[PDB]
Parts: sequence; C-alpha cells; structure tokens
Amino acid sequence: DQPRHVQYATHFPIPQEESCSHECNQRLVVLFGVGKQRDDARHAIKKITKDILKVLNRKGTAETDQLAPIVPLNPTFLGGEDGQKRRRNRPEAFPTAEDIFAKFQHLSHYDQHQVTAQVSRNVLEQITSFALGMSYHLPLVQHVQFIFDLMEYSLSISGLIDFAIQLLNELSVVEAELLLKSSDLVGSYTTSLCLCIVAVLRHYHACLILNQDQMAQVFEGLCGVVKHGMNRSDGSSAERCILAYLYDLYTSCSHLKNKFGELFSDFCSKVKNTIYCNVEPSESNMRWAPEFMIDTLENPAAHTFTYTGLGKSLSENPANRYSFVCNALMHVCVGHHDPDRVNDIAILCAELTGYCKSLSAEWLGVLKALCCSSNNGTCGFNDLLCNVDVSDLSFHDSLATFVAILIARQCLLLEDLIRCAAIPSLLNAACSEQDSEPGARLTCRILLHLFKPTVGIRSSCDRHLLAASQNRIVDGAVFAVLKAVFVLGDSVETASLDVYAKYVLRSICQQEWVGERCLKSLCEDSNDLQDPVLSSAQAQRLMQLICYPHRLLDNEDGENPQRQRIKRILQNLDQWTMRQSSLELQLMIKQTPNNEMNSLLENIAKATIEVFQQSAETSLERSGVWLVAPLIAKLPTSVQGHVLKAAGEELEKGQHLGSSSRKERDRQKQKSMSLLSQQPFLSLVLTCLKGQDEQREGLLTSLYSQVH
Repeated sequence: DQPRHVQYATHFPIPQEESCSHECNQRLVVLFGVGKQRDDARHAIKKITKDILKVLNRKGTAETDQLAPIVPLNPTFLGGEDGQKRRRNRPEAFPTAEDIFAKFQHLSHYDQHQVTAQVSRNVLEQITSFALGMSYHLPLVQHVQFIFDLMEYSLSISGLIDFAIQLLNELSVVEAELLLKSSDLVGSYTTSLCLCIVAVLRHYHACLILNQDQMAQVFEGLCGVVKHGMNRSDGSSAERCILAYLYDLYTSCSHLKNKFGELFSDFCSKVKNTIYCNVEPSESNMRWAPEFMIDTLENPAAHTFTYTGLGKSLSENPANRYSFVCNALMHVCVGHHDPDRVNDIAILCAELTGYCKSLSAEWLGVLKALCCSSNNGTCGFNDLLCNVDVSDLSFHDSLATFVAILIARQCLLLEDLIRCAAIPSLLNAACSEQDSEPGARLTCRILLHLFKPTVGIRSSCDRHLLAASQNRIVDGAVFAVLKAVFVLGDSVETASLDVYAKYVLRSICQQEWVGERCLKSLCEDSNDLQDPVLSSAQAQRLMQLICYPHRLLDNEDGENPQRQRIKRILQNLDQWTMRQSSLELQLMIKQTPNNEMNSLLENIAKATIEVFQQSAETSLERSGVWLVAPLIAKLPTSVQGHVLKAAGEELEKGQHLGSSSRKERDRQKQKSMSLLSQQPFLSLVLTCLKGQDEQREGLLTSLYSQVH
C-alpha cells in the first residue's frame, strides 16, 4: 500500500507569510501535479466562512438562508459536510465539525493564513465604519467565546501579536475623535474584551517575549491619552502584571512621574509597586458581621458602580462574609445541575469580591470550622450533611468545576493552606480514629478534583486553565502539602475500602503535570526534599513513580526485594534521561543507614563488571552502557574513587586464572578483553586521577604477569 512518507507531504507547513509573490505562490501547485479540484478548492474554502460572517457583518437573519443546502449539486465528502451544517437548525450544545476537527488532525498551518486574514478584514472594516459617522455600537461579547474555541485548532502564532498591535493603535484614533462626545457607554465591552486578549497571551507566553523593542514604551502612550483631556470615568482598563513581571527592560532608562495625588502619591506608587511589602490590612474584623437577607437590595447587573465608591460603603462595615455564603448555598440547592447556572454564579459573584482584595484573605473559615473543634457546637454540622449526597459523584464535577473557576481568578492566594491545613490533618487521624475518619477520605477526593480512569472530554478552553495558573504559586512549600498526604497513609465502585489508600498514591502521581514539576524542581536544588520532616522509607518508594509513569509496574516480591532493586538501576535508565537517572542515587545512598556503608561500596563497583561479561562470552542500543560514564562523572568522587580503584584490580585479577591447560589461558584472556574493551574504563579513572593518593600498583601486577 502507501508508504510512510506520503502521509507527511501534508505535514510540511510554511509559517512565515509573504515569501515570494511571483515564485512561491506560482511554483507550489505544480509539485504534486495538475488538478481541477485544487482550483475549485480555493473557490469554496472562503465561501463556507464568508456566509456565516456576512449574516454577522450585515446582521442578516437566519430565516433568509434556506437554499444553501439545496443549490449545490455535488453534495464530495468536504462538500457534503457543507450541506449538513443546516441540519442542526437552532443553536445547541453542538460540537465542532469533523472537517474543523480534521484540520486539527492535519494541515493546521496552511489554513491558518486565511482564517487570520478573515478576522483581519472584519476588525479593520469596522474601524473604517465605527469612525464613518454612524457606527457607535459597542462590540458584542456573545461571539467572542465561540471564536477562540475554534481558532485554537490551527495552533496559531501570528494571530496574537497583530490584534494586540491594532487595538492600541485604534484607541488613539478614538480619543482624537470620540473623547469630546463624553458618553456613558465607555468600558462596558472594551474592558471585558481587554482582559480576554491579556489572558490568551498568557497561555501563549512564548509569543509575548519576542516583541520587547516596543512592548513597554507603548503603555504610557495608550493610557496617557485619557488623562490630559477631560477624563470621564478615569481609565476603566488598568494593567496589573506589567509592573511586576518585567525586570530586565528597566535597566535601559528609568523615569519617575509626579501626577498622581496629594495622598494618592503613596497609593499610586504602590499601584505600580505590587511586588512585595504588603500594606497593613483592614483592622476591623470581618467575622460574623452580616447576618442575613442583604443580597436582594443590591443589583450586580448594573455595572456602573465603581471600586472607589465601594470603599465608602465598606468603610461603614466590612461585612461581606456570612450573608452571601448562605445565599449561595441556598440558591445552588434550588437551581438544577445545568451547566449554564453553575458557571454564571461563580463568575458574577467573583466581580463583587474581585476588587475586594482584602476579602481574598478570609475564605479559610469555610474549612477551618469543620476541621477543628475550637468553634465548638455539634448541631451546626448535622444540617450540612442533610444537604450533601456522598454517593453521587456526577454532581461533584460541578464543584470540581467551581474550584477550577475559583482558581482561575489568579488573585486568590492559597499560601495559608500550607501551614494550617495539611499539618493538623496528620494529627487529625492520629488523635482521633473513629471520629474524624471521613476527614482523611474527604480531603483525599477534593484534592484529586483540583488536579484532574479518564474519558476524553470535549472541554478544551477551560481545560487549559488549570495548568496555566499552576506555576503562579511558588513550588517551595506546595509539595510539603503533597508529602503530608503521602505520609498520612503510611469499575471504580467495585474496590473495597482499604485498597483506596494505595491507589491514591498512583492517582496523585498519575497526572503528568504532577510528575514534571518534581522532575524540574531538582534541576535547581535538592535542599527542599532533604528536610527532616520528610519520611525515610516512603520517600524513595515513589522515586520510580516520579521518574516515569509509562514504565511497567514493578512488583513487591521475595524476602529481599531491595536486592533486585539495586541490580536493575543500571538497566532501567536509558541514554536520554541522563539528568535525573543519577539523581535518584545520592538520595537513596544517603538514605542507607551508616552501619552498611561498607556493603554500599562494592555493589556499584561489581554492578558494572557483569554488565560486560554477557556480551563478552557471546550498537546504539548498546551505546547506553557505552555511555554510563557521564552519569558516573557527575557524582561525588569520594564514593566514586574508592569503588573504581577497587574495580581496577578485580578486572586485573579476571585474566589471572591459571592452573589449567595452556589453551584455556588464551580463551580466558580474550573473554576478559571483550568485557574490558570499554573506553569508559579510561574515563572512570580520569575522574579518579583527580583527588587521589596513588594507584600505580595495579598495573605493576599486569606488566609482570605478561612479561613472562
């Protein structure tokens, strides 16, 4: 049939545009050959996407389009896919088309040019029409969500920088022509679309670093236009991550401004200075101040309210804790499990507390109350089990989705959970066994839901939100919360109760993002995993889980399972994971107790001397043992020096076996060379000859042995 190379003909993309107008456009077609299809392929590839925009550009109704599946006689499989697009009729929870899925499968960068040029003509015709004298209508938001969910299949890179370029350019045109009108519609749909571009560039962090020769200096131009004129509703959009994440560019030129405020000079200095030095918080306490029945008075639909006016309202009382927690939980037990309701209640309540950044440090009481008995009271929790169904887990996906929405705000800090949550959970099971027994398993499942057998879910836009916000928290103490899970232990439903304590060990490490953070963390330093809080036996029983998930499951076997565990640490590593393969040794070498340092030397010496004899008696696959020397070289030579100076004479005694026939002496020589024909022997003593005492005695014995 077909060979392998014909499938990759479509897998050769050209990312850079405008290569050669006369040459590259005209010469590329004739490589495959002639075809009527390819000429009509260009005729209808834009036609299928122009129709859906012309009813959006001109706001054409859907009732005027009925003859689109009726006219074309050819609906072939791509053409017939055009006709079925009118079978869905009304909008629904409809997946993408198979062709658009197939463009994610193959040819994702050839077609990325037309779709990015398709949206380029849409965003530029409006800017010639918004200023044409009639269009003062703000851009809609309902089409924004569906257009990022479909553009991401092409793996676009050029679609990010151009839109960021054009939006800052057009707003300077707006202020020169639309500032004097002074309307009240400013910032309702532009600021919402402002953070959409910022967040999608955060998911494309490689593209934002290559344009730094005008990135920083444009922000004074685009933000400074509103201040010099009569500024209405100040600036609705303010950048937050710029003044903290950028460090390198300020060494060129640094300048100061003096147009902030009489008491806001220190305030707006700290608006830019958000790196450290937290100011003194709200001294008035925020515990049990609101009682009940206050959410009906306020309307979050009116977006015209401001953060500055919110300060005077909360200056009277910081009372935004209790009456909204009860309002939220009473509402969610009224509404159904439909996806529209559960996502909206998290995001609408978010902007109430989004500018209430002091409210971000008081949410611990929803878990601190049930964890400890310092709150006292027994009847306060019985109703909280009356409204919880523990048997059903399909509706626990919604609260698993809520905490994904809760972590997606990127301004809620969970650094209190390291100190005051995982540590007493050790003593929670230690002090009480039959009383707080659900506390171990309830904290087991909810942390799994934070870091999600598996089934392929269609969700992709919010699926990538969990890993994007993961690295925003430092990795200094997060694994201490992880280890506190592991040290506490010391058909899915068919499993019994006791076996779940062991599958959680695998399932936590099953996530590829869990494993890769531990692998990268040791690249800088290992002092954080040598803390005496960490366990002895349980630490290295999961290093083989840390290193690779797709390896075969090693089994507990025999009276001496560590005997074969020492003997396979050479074979299991390959010639490509050379970084962490030697890193696992010095952790378990130092974990070995001091009473058996003597037995811990000759094992690694003799491990490398029967790795050569099985090829002596009877290339790139065998290049791994031909290149174990880089692993040995990146080791403390105090251990290496004693075990390799011992390796010399035991391989210089391998040829010294006589007391038999003359002819067997020659065979035991040449079998010894075939296991001693390794250039790494010359390099292992090369490490050893630095920082040694004397090793000239061993080769004296060989010289004398053969001189006769």
